[PDB]
Amino acid sequence: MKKTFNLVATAAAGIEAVVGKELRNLGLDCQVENGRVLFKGNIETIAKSNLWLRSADRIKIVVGEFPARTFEELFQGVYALDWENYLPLGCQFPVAKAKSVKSKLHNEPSIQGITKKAIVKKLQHYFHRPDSVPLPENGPEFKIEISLLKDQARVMIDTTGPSLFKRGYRTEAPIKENMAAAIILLSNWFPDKPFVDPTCGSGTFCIEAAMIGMNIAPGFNRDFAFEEWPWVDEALVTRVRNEADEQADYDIQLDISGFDFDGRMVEIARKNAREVGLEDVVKLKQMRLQDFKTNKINGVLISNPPYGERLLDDKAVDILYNEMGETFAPLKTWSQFILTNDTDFEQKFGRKADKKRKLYNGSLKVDLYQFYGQRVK
Ligand SMILES: Nc1ncnc2c1ncn2[C@@H]1O[C@H](CSCC[C@H](N)C(=O)O)[C@@H](O)[C@H]1O
Repeated sequence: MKKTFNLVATAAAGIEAVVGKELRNLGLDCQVENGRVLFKGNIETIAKSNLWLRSADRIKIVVGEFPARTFEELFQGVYALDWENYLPLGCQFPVAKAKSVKSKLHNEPSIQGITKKAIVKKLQHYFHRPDSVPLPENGPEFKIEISLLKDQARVMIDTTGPSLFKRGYRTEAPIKENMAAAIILLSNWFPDKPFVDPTCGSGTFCIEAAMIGMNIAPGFNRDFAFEEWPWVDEALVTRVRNEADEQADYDIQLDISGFDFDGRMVEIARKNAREVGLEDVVKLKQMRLQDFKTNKINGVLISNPPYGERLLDDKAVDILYNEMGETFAPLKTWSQFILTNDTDFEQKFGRKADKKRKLYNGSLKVDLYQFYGQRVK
């Protein structure tokens, strides 16, 4: 079976670089592209990368790439790949759904069906079985994906399963977990600094900051597809999980608070915090952000406030942003990080940003406004 893998971590536009940095911290060279970061590794790499990456979406094996303008070229291309190095006899290997962009092969159901038929044939042939009798599929799942871009096909295996943002703590339009993590990793927060989310919604920022502060692995309370693969060493998975549990630091004292003026959200956030066992670590309450005051210095504030041109009328959004500036103005020593689609945020907030980074929250373009705190001399 396959020992060296070509791998991709998929990531939302604007945070590929955060995924790159995370991979480098795991000891991995990588190539950052649009929506994806390429790397290589062994099976232990697959485990560690699923377990540890806070900002990526999925980890996938690239089985192979080839040109395909006709369905016969597609069939032969897929047939030619070394499925025998990945798929044991009797395993399930569903394909897809498929994707095609700017390609003569445009019918996604047909791409999906042809791909499945070619793999079946390759395995029937490799396992010396008659090619006219269906293979048994009682085994573990290997999820197959195929994608066509300008008549170039790419065939992958999903090692992850449910997307990585599903850490397992979400009980209830939350920002995605891996995105909130990416924004924390782009911030200048460190465990010894107070952290506040003044528009906390379902508690995502607070919870991701806690896990980072205690060095709890993103995937600590969840499973991954590759773990069910028969040829993956039980002893390896156990060792990788053990090392991770050991690297955690449940002792660190953190100061993490979040609040929201909607009681329904606070109720959701408390349940979510409790789901990861952080109920005594994250401080959550119902409060208007306009009432926030602190005498603590050198904190980090991170907020994903109501966006403009959506649920809230312009006049109210502008007032909200005006009041945020008024409220946060006295936090001279704190860094502040604000995510919104409002390109006039700065004027409304009343302060010019020290840095801006363009991100995507789903399909929606949003900018991260970064305001750095200053120590008083
Ligand atoms: N004046 C105010 N004070 C505190 N929170 C407010 C507020 N006005 C709106 N909010 C809250 O700001 C949030 C913006 S949506 C943020 C959702 C969050 N990032 C998540 O992942 O769950 C909403 O939950 C809304 O109730």
